[PDB]
Amino acid sequence: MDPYKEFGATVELLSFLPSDFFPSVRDLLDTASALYREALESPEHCSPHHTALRQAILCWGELMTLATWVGGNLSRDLVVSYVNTNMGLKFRQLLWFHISCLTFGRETVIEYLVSFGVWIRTPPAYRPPNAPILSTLP
Amino acid sequence: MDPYKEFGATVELLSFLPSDFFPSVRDLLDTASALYREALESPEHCSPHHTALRQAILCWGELMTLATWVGGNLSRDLVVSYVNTNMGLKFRQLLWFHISCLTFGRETVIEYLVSFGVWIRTPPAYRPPNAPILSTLP
Amino acid sequence: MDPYKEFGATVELLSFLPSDFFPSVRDLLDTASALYREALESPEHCSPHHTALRQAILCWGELMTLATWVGGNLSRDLVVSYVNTNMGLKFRQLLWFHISCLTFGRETVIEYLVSFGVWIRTPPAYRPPNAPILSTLP
Repeated sequence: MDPYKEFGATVELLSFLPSDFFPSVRDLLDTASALYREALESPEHCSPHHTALRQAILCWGELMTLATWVGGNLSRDLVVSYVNTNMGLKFRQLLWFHISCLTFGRETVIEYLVSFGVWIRTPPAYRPPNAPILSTLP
Repeated sequence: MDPYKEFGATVELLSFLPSDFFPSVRDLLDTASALYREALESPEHCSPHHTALRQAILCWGELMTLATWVGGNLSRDLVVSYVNTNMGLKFRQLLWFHISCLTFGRETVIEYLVSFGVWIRTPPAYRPPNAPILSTLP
Repeated sequence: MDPYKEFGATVELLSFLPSDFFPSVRDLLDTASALYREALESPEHCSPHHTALRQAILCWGELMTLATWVGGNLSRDLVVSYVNTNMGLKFRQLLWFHISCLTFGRETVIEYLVSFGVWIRTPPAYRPPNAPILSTLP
């Protein structure tokens, strides 16, 4: 049931990250298209992450088609707000997780999640001035 | 961007068969839950078919959640007919394809699909009336 | 510790078979008496199936005893319909499962169950004209 269970992660772990941290769905889609598109349409997945991303992108496209249709119906403002609040967060979270895992590695994403949770659970007095501003180490 | 391209099949290939041939979504969900529930709850995917099934089930559940919301939030029946119209067919087709691949094998599904397609398509203008009986086997 | 854990199957697996498929309980009793009566008589089992069948038979006899008692003691004769339609269906399902496992083999019963589920899921238009009419195959 857990989409992250295959990769060793759980929603219990990802609950540490606030929703606002995740970038917009458009940005994640742009990053995926720029980086791993040719892998996505490759006949061979080469990774479970590729299959997961393909399924997620298709589901997001179906959701966008449904949103456009319900916009044609009648009203779409509250509907799209709802999809952003509930579906939007889950999809952007999953896409960010998969893109990060492809970029750096599943385990690297794991300790990054752990460190970010440690930082956020730390009160500001004890807390470092800046959260780990994630960037690949050259 | 083609769900079946990794699995060899194409959307046209599954479009060879009539849309109504695919069973109800609820029956497919019951079949998956009875057959491969513990497999899909495993911490490891064990196959691309499994992973795609995980995301398909999650997507269907989330879409049904949105359907309940829109039933409670702003045309109540037009949207729930539309979900069954186009993308609901996509879920049922995808679920049937993946369940069949997991049960009888990918190539068995492919050959069964093409067999029923050639069973149906050919015009009887000078096609002999001798037509065998459709069947599916493991 | 599933009621079919040592038998491999699950109740959800038996959920596919419609209730009408399972024959009347009298037929199952006659089949058991004709085939495995002498095996059941000995306190030694020769198989877990024999022990399970003996327990089911004893419980079912107790159920007729209680049904007749309630007809006499304590809708007095309407409760027989209640008990049959509520758990006599489960009892006959279990009896059919065990008899079929004894005769054809447990695993053979398994693929018969999955094939019958696939058949019944198929809409009648493209469904094979006959369901697998399971008899004692050579």
